[PDB]
Amino acid sequence: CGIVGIAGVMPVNQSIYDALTVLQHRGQDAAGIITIDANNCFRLRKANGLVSDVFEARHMQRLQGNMGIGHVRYPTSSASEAQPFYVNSPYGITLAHNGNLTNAHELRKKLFEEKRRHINTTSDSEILLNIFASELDNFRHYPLEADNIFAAIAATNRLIRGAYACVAMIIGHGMVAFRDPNGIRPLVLGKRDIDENRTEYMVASESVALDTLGFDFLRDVAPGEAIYITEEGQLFTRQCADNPVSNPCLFEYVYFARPDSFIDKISVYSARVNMGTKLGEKIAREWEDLDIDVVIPIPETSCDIALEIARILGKPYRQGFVKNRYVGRTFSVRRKLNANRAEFRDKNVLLVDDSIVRGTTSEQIIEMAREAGAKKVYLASAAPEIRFPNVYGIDMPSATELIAHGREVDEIRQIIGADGLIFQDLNDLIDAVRAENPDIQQFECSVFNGVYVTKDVDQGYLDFLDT
Amino acid sequence: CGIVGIAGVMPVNQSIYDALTVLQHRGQDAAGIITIDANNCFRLRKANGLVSDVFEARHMQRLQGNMGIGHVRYPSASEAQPFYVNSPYGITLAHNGNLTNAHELRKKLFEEKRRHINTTSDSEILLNIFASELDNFRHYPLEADNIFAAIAATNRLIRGAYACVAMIIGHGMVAFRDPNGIRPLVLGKRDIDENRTEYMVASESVALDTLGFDFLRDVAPGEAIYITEEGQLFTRQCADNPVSNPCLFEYVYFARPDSFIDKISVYSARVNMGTKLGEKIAREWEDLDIDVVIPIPETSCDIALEIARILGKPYRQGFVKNRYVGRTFIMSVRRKLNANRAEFRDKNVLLVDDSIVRGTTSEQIIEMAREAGAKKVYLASAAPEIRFPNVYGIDMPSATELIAHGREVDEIRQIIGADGLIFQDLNDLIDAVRAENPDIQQFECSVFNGVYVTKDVDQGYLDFLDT
Amino acid sequence: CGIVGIAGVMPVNQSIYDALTVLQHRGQDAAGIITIDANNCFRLRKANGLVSDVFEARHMQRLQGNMGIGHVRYPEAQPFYVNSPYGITLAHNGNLTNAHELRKKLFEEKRRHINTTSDSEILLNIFASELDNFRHYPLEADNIFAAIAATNRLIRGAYACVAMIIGHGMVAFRDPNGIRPLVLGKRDIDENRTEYMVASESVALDTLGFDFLRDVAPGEAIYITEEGQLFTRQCADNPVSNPCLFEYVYFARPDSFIDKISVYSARVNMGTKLGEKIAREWEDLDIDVVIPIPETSCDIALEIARILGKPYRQGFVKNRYVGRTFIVRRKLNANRAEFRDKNVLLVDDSIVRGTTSEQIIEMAREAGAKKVYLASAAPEIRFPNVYGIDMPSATELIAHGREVDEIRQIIGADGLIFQDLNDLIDAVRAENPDIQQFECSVFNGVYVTKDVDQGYLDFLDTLR
Amino acid sequence: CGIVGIAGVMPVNQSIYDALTVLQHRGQDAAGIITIDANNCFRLRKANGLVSDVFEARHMQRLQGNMGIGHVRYPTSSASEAQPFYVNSPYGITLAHNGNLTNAHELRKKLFEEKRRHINTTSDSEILLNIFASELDNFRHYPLEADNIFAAIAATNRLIRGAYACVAMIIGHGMVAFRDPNGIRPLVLGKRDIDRTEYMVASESVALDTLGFDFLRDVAPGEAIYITEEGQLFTRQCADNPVSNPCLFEYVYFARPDSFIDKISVYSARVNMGTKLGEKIAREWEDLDIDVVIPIPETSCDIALEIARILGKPYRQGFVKNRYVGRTFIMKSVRRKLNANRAEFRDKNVLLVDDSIVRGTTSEQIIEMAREAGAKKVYLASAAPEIRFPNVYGIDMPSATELIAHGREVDEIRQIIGADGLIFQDLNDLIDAVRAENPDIQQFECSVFNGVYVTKDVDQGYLDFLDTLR
Ligand SMILES: CN[C@@H]1CN2[C@@H](Cc3ccc(OC)cc3)[C@@H](O)[C@H]3C[C@@]2(CC[C@@H]3OP(=O)(O)O)C1
Ligand SMILES: CN[C@@H]1CN2[C@@H](Cc3ccc(OC)cc3)[C@@H](O)[C@H]3C[C@@]2(CC[C@@H]3OP(=O)(O)O)C1
Ligand SMILES: CN[C@@H]1CN2[C@@H](Cc3ccc(OC)cc3)[C@@H](O)[C@H]3C[C@@]2(CC[C@@H]3OP(=O)(O)O)C1
Ligand SMILES: CN[C@@H]1CN2[C@@H](Cc3ccc(OC)cc3)[C@@H](O)[C@H]3C[C@@]2(CC[C@@H]3OP(=O)(O)O)C1
Repeated sequence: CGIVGIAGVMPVNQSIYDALTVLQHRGQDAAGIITIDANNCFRLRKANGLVSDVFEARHMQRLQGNMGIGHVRYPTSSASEAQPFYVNSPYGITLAHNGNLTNAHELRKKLFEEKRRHINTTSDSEILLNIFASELDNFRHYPLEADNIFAAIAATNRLIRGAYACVAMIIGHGMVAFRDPNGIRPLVLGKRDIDENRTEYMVASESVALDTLGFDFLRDVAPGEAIYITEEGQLFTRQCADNPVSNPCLFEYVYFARPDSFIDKISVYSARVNMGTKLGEKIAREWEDLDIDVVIPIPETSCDIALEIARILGKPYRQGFVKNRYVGRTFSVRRKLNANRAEFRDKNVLLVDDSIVRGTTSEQIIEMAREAGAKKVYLASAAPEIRFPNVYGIDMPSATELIAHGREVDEIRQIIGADGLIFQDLNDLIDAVRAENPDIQQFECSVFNGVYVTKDVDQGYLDFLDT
Repeated sequence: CGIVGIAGVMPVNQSIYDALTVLQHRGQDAAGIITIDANNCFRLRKANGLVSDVFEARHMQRLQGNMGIGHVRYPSASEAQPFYVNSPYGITLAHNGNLTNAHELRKKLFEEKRRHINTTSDSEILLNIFASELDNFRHYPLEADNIFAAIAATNRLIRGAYACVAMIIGHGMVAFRDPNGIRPLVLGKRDIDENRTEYMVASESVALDTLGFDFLRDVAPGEAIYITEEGQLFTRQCADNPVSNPCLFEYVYFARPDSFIDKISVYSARVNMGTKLGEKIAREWEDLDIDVVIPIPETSCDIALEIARILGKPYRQGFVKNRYVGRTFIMSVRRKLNANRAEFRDKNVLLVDDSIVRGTTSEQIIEMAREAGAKKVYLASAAPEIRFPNVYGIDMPSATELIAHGREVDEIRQIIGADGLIFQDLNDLIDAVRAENPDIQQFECSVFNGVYVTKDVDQGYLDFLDT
Repeated sequence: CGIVGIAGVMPVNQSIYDALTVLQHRGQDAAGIITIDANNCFRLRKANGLVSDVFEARHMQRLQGNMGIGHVRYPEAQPFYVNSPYGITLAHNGNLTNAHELRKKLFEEKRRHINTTSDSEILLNIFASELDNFRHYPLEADNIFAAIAATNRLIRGAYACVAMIIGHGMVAFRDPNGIRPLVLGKRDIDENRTEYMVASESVALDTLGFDFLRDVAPGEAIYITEEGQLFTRQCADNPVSNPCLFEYVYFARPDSFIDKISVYSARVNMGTKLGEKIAREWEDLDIDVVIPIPETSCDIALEIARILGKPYRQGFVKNRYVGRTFIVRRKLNANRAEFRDKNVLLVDDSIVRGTTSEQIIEMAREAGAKKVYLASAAPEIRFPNVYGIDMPSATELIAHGREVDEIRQIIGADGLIFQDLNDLIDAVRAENPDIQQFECSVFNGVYVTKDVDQGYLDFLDTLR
Repeated sequence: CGIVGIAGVMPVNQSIYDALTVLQHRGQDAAGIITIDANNCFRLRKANGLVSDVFEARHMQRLQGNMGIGHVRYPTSSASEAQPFYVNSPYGITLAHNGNLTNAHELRKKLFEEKRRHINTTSDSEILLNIFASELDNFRHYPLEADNIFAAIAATNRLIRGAYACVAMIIGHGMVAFRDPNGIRPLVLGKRDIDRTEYMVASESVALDTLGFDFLRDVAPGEAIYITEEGQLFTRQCADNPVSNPCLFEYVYFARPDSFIDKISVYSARVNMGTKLGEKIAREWEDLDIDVVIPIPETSCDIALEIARILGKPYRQGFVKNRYVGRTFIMKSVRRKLNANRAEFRDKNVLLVDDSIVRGTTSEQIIEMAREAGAKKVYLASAAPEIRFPNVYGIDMPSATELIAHGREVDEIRQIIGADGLIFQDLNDLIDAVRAENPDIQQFECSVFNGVYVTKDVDQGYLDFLDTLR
């Protein structure tokens, strides 16, 4: 998913709309925008579909105010309620959330038993809003001070487990934003000076959101850190986690994040290029005695990666596939992709793709290369084998739907009908990313090695999540 | 506005939809339905427009549950009912009427409970006052006595008129009525089979008939109803000094004729209105010559028929109301009514309308009769002069827009351009209605005499309302 | 179905919209409007649904022009149009009984394709085909009337039409039997500018402030040029006035004047006739109250109560709002105080399938009524209508093949009585005795158009 | 715009939907499909918006038949102003068109004055449909023979002027398709053998690929195609002096890279464009020092890669295209479609490569985006030559009064867009770049560059215009 919040001095409805559009790649199932008008009342608009579908003219006019947050959903269901969520007591709080709680079932029971707070959905973003809400509910003075809010967030970080990048608003106070104690989910802080007296603030899941609005990049929101921006335009920061550490989602760099984004001081584009350098060198070694004629990227994530791989192997780079800018319904990847036949005929081709989950896409893309007249079809995956399920925001097939589960490269290869299959090495992937910011010692790579940094996941929770 | 709530053992989504459709006359501006599904979670759908527009197939599929409440609003671009709060327990409420101390109540909710009110609707205020009272208990689940206690404390807090219906998660449906019994609310039951019994409440009895529910009785003034999730019915008075002062205007116009409010058939009442207006015309207009009595559809159709009987004159359909009415694009009573030319030609006509508020409609209708070739046009209002604003759930123009305000009958006659004008006496009206149930000794007729039963209506508020 | 055409000096999009609303009772299935702008082009908007739902603000801005026509269809929509010759659009209320023959001729003789099943597109093309035979420009009034006269010789059945021709003006005509209603109205702005309009009922004329001129005579045609000139002419051989009798019974508006016959006054007379018959044939009948079934039979049952000397009371209340059902009680509600322990006389305007009556009678007993009797304002309906009236098949008609008692027994009534055909006729004829013979095929099975009987004769030849 | 026509033995609604989608790049303003059902009747669905928006499930179920045509239109009112159009007489004819008629006015008059046929829209597609119809109206037999139809198209070609690639259907006959005498607008023919042979035609070969049709050839300039309801194929030359003058801008920008237009791979052509441009920069920009070559997504991506290869400089993605753009609500910057990767500009002499310059608006903003990103000197290379003239052969572009390269020389344009350096592709180099993939193409349609219009009526009307000045 993708979130965004703006504490401005002027109407921010169009701004959030534009910000979400550059973040539309993080979720396309639903979208939402909530603002605070001149009467300290929430204006909400949220539904299913793309941002351009959800927000029509009449909706934007209703979304008055200089402060507001937005959210775009990556499914998990789809027919369920979308974010941001809202509660009237205390004060009136709204919250958008990117990530996943691992003890949501435990928290839902506490909120009812200990607070008589009802949770109407299966979204753990509503659970998060209420956990944060019940803690704010313990104060009885007004207005709240920054320390009360930071105390509430600190108390929330003790109760909840998992990964979360959050942004929220409180009526008559301002905007808050915080990151989990592991820095798994991305979150950046921005700034924009209108004049010497007025400065706007915004947070977003990616820096591209900051860029497209003309917001000056400040920095990443630190792990376990919380931001608070009063409606007077004042910035308060505070460490609200006990033992914070930078374990950024590695797969953000591999695929999900935008290439022109900078996450934890790491250029997504550069790191992604470095992935090609690693994978290219590995291919030069492991496939030394194989004859390859051309490197053909599977658009669009693997384009710059495949280019570097070609640079290493000294082979030519060629646009063998074309992705259609638009796609239609069927009231079958050959509707997204089309093979430039002249680039496959009587050639040994190396296809480069970002990853392999189920193996369905890969099998078909290989068929297309052969139907185009390719002698041999070799495939390379920019990311290592994906054998374990993510529980930090990335939703994926059950561990059994994964083709790499209980299988090895040669078996996975034979199923997808490739002459050769080669995965990126997890350590090479780490080095490729670490090269841009060595301060980062360990990433979050559960989908690869099955090691969860939160330390609270068993087969029991995994079995549960399936149902 | 119109309200409905059904506590049954079957999908009530369709039954509430049908219930609101027979109540659609009570409000066309907005509609809402909320239910409690098998997982004890609220399913909500509410928007602007008519019931037929608001609820499409996909919405009905969502509204699962064996218990729910409905609402149809009479005004406008604001948020509609029913409203919902997730804490405590999870409550929802639909309300018909008005709170005269809503501003006071909104302050208390904020300063004392930190509960934010996001809407100008006092139905959200009434929802939060109630929720805040249920908040004082610390056990679970609640007993019938606790719910009744909270409703009692509510009545001691809120002023004005109100008929409500609500749902508390894991408890059941509750419904109550203001101490003065101003706003309509009836209780009904249906025996599906010997083992289980369904219950429902609604604004008028026609909703009970439509669904096939047996009419039990009117909800007593200040009384509260509580149907558990197990179908157990609880009843208890929650006001200190209950009185039956039903809205007189429900009888004059707003309620359907086949409805029985407080043991009074609206139809039988409106006949008696014609009986006493005809008798009044017989004496005070004895010398005048009229050739025919013509009703202005459709409330006065049976009233004018009675007036015709008493006068011994012919009753003829002179006006026809267009069953379909369209828009007037920005790119007037004639688009709703049409004169049967033959019925007016060379005749002294007596027009019978249900009321006179602004006086605009009356003027145009008289002019239509003139264009239709009428020598003289006399207008008889089935209701007394309207001089004072209603603060109990009836939307009307400011006291200044009322033509009968600060004027006398003949002054009104000249402006609307009639040769003769006569109103029914307020005491004739009361007798006409009381003759169906002599038990009721007093009515809510502040729009006629300016006597406010709650007594808590002072100047300033009356002048504040014009905002 | 209902049609309207306006030839004015000012924008008519709103006017046609308002006219269609008061005619909305003639069709709720679909609606369409087409106008001609200053560039002499057709602006069209048509789709399924009510008039209020079909035309939104964005459509009305497209419907520019001082002339145009509208249509509401009783369950592709109208109007249709063709580009050659000149550009012709047409809306039609009625039905063609030789549509298959006409469709065959248009293809073999003129190479004109028909893409829909609507005989409005057929009628439009027959008319357009005739206009194609002229090569001079502009066409004159005589040319157009000849084209309409030629059409009347080819087509068969009942029809009230309104049409427009690019760069010429509006035309409207009526079938040789005057079965489907069509009226003409005017409206003076100044002495040199006069607007004209035509419609299915006079209520459309009244609602717009147009002066009623006269019924369009059977077989007659109307023509209004762009310059606002009126031409009339008889375009049929041996025209006759055989207006639809059922228009007066139900379909038409009570405040409409069809062929100089007030629909309202007509429906009163029917009650007078039906009330007098009950006094004679049901002299032993013991009823406590006369109850109408909303909304057509209200002023009929009122008259029936007068003739019987019994009281009249609103026993049923129809819901003003339609309610969809997902995957009669919905529209009618019984005032259970007017039935309780009473012998009631229910008055409905007609019985077709017998479904509505049966359930309504059950609703009467449910309300505690002792005996439920049923009077029908219209005679037994035993035959199909092929003249532009949507009714279920003859196989679904309950009165067909069954007698009065058997009918009464299927709907479960203690008493069933029908209006007599001749009594009904006199009721309507009393308003305008110049009308000798009505079109009432649904009742007696007599079809006035001569084309229909020969069709039977050729049907018999196939049975050999 | 884009067109497609399928003549098969199975339902073609989905097939045309899939075809229009891969041609969606040729026009996004409106779309329309029309088929002939079992009853030999026309089923039509057309309205404004993308293909995916115009065609919902309820519209797809009504589009029954085994033969039909589709259309996508670029931005021009009503839904009846979209294609295809349709006339009920004679026979029943529908037609979809990609191009532009240079004598639409005189054709509107002849149709009215001579045939009494009314034109209701501003689309000359409706004009083209009525011209072809009135010619078919001269015959008095049935059914028409393939020879009769071809004769009608021939007479049509002698009447109309301009550029066009059409596909049409005639009730009870089959699918017709033809191309203008100059072969300006593209059109390709394909087949599919299910056991019976299906046939389709489309603007680009990619439509054939995505549906699994085998590629046969380009429809020849002035040639016509006729496919009957029974699946018989006819071809005929209906132009008197047919010549191949393919639209040069198809290869530059508008055509899909994986399409083969007139035996020329669009992708190979653009690579060659990068070659010719890179070589020109190495010649005329000896001294100037750059640190990186940055393409402006997405057309110039592979072109910039080649230019960088030639220049021996690095290729880096300085700009990223927003794949989702939204509405800007009243109550238009290029930042909505483009974002800068700040790290790739900072303290560098960048060479930007855009496919073209029309108004100079986009270029100016993109140059500033580079400047604020940290770039020292920003150079701009255009894959296409100066655009100095309006296109009247079916290409949609701003009014000729907005063309920055008109009456202005390169250095004037450079300081208006605020570039440190500006360079255009030479038309001769560009022509050699495309003609290298198919030397038998001698002359292109590049009127937007040289102001040379291959159709004589244009140059003739120009002199008639000059006469009005006196
Ligand atoms: C060109 N880029 C595409 C996007 N790719 C991935 C992206 C992805 C999303 C979530 C995730 O979390 C675990 C991991 C990866 C998948 O959507 C698809 C397709 C594709 C590659 C492998 C998969 O196809 P599959 O192998 O399951 O059939 C190609
Ligand atoms: C045919 N029935 C209509 C309903 N009537 C009333 C109904 C009404 C609403 C609120 C109320 O509380 C004060 C009292 C009455 C008004 O809607 C209209 C029209 C009408 C009568 C007098 C008024 O017209 P106005 O005098 O303001 O121009 C006719
Ligand atoms: C009071 N409003 C309705 C008037 N009625 C008629 C009107 C009608 C329609 C078509 C027609 O063509 C021959 C003749 C008459 C029918 O719509 C329905 C319902 C109704 C009564 C008898 C019929 O129901 P049915 O007998 O088929 O069950 C009630
Ligand atoms: C990166 N892809 C776009 C392709 N471009 C062209 C495409 C084009 C359209 C019509 C035409 O008439 C023959 C020639 C070319 C123009 O749309 C725009 C924008 C752009 C580049 C130069 C122009 O910008 P302008 O200077 O007009 O503002 C960027």
